[PDB]
Amino acid sequence: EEIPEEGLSPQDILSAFDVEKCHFDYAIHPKELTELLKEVYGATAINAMQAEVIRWCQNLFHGSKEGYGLLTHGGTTSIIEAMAAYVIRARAKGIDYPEIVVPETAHAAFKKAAELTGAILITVPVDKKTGAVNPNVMSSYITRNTAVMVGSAPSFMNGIHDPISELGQLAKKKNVPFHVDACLGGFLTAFLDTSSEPMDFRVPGVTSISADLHKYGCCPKGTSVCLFSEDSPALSVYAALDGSTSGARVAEVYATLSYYGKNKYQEIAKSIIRLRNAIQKELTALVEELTSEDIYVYGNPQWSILGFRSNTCIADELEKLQNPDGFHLCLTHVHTLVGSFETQFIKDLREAVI
Amino acid sequence: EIPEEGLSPQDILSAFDVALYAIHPKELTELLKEVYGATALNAMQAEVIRWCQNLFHGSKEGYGLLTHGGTTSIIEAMAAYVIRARAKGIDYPEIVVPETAHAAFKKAAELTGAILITVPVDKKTGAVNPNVMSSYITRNTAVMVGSAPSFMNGIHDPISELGQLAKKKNVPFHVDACLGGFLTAFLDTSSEPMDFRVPGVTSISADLHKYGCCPKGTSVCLFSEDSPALSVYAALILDGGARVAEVYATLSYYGKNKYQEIAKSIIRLRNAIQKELTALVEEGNGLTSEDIYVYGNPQWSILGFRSNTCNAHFIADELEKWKLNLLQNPDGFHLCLTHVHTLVGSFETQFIKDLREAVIDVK
Repeated sequence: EEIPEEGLSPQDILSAFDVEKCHFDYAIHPKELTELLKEVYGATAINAMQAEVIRWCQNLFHGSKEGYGLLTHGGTTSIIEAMAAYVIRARAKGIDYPEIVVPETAHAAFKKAAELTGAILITVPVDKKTGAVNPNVMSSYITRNTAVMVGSAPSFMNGIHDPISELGQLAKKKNVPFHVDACLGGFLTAFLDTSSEPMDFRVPGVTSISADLHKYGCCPKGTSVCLFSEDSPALSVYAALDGSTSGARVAEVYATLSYYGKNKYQEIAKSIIRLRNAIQKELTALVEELTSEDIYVYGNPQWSILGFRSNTCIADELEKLQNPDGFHLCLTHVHTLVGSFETQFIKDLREAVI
Repeated sequence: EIPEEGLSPQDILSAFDVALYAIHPKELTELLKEVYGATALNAMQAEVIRWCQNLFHGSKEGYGLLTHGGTTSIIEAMAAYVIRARAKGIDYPEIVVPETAHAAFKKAAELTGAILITVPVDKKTGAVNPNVMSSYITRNTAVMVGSAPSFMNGIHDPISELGQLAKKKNVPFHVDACLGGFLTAFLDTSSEPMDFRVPGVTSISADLHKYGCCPKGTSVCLFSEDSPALSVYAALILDGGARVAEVYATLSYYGKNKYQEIAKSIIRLRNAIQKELTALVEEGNGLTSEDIYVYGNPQWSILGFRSNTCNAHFIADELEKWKLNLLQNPDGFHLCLTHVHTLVGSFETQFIKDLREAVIDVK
């Protein structure tokens, strides 16, 4: 209830949380990584590695090194960075009350940046059949005030991405910035074959991309990256933010991306998807017997997330989501390591509806 | 450009190769090392907050934040106050600060869409006059701030009286203590309190690196129960385990006794420097306080230097023979005392004979 008036011994301290050499007398990472991180940490509590880490990420999303990116405090923050800088230009452009144009399915970290930046959040409905925003419907929402439009790739709350390449078409035609939020799916897609439908800088007029390192980059929770194009009208503002620095947190990421390697990130991604298909087949299985209507997966997801909904009545009863009530399962490396994930949770997902 | 397949640790570490400063006891660097690997990949946080609240004399029912070092903690509260300002109907919210405040505030208002209102500060006291700042408060005022102290000079603002100026005009009052926060927390300030004891104070912000001695980049932002800012958090953190851990472990390892001991030693050292410097403009032939003086009556860990015959900058540059902090606008530099300046033997006798050599050349 108070700070120890007198220091506590190291044994009694880490006893709150020894298997250790020095004598003070969810998936868990390979001990030789858990500790590789330990000794990089002890040596940072450097300029080269941040600039390198970003330029890795700028290649992960097929960007060019005339753009600009930086690290932030993880998730919402890479979204404040972009949103902030975008309404800074909008104002410096001359716009008094700029808007943020997003789909309802967008991350809750947009109302906040709007309210933070003193901006207007314009929320555009998505196709209620596919869960993806209709670019034509979004067109009915862009005026001069628009500082930036947003596409989720995918969207946190259903695992359904917007069509980035079509939204990118509408972008230039209305000549506004087009932030792609990929905080969730960024580091799962950037190791998958998105090519017939890219969601990065391979889409013309996708000035900005936000991505979170932690979940699929497998870095500790507390870092992210926000990348800007060179046509990104936001450089205007930086050329004149949020975010504070800490050298170790670069190091923990530089050491982590390197230790995993590139096609280690790939095999987790492909395994998360195989599992996603897997869960779905064991689900529509039951409907070879419970019915479509009792429970279902919303839409045709492509990645790590499976949103579940139900028109009859399941989630915090499932101990074994936003306004359309539901719950999504966010699949992850650990879900791939648990033997037979699909035919447990689904035959304990029925054990929830009953 | 990301390694095509995993590197060996041996050649990740190889890339890592693995002015004054202190070193933690090996026992502690090695403690944090172990604590890291256990938490990198709980309600200690509530504990840290609860502790920090008590270090600044607040109820457990105020609301506190662990943030990312200084400006992040400052803009966090600034945003919240400006947001409720708009939530009320002030399209143009005002942030009232003394001009000695941090440029963090200038970011914050230039980010939140607020107007920064710089209040003049007393010219050779360094502290704001409450009577002056008083007509600097309108309806459109989102929040006012008092620094404790201001980083530039080591001079703090009359928080207890700024508090009176807050209770009557009914406007949120933020105490910026990102610097002196975890030095004053361990000193006897009951005479001139600069925290939640002062009625009217709605938020304090403080950093943990420089006197809390935590690793680089954690911070506390504390709101009281009477803080209007809570309602913002009630509707919606506005900016966003291991970081919880390195703070929890560091604060625990030290404890008050070590923190208070260091704190007062830093203060005696500040007096030491001042009075060894006053005792050199001593007698003839000669040097004086026109050529270099310490500005105002600093109380804490910072000493701002000036000169009215030479140039304070060619003075600070030419004692290559110290980590000093050259200061813009009124021309000068300050020394910020930390625990490490207390470990060396009689810091003040040798810094000053370096400081005389520094002025002899410059004159």
